[PDB]
Amino acid sequence: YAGVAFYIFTHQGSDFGPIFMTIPAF
Repeated sequence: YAGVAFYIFTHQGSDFGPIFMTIPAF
């Protein structure tokens, strides 16, 4: 949330979009 909010995740389910499931954790 906050910084790690809607902007990231490539706006999808926090996995398959933001390259891979590391970036969406940040």
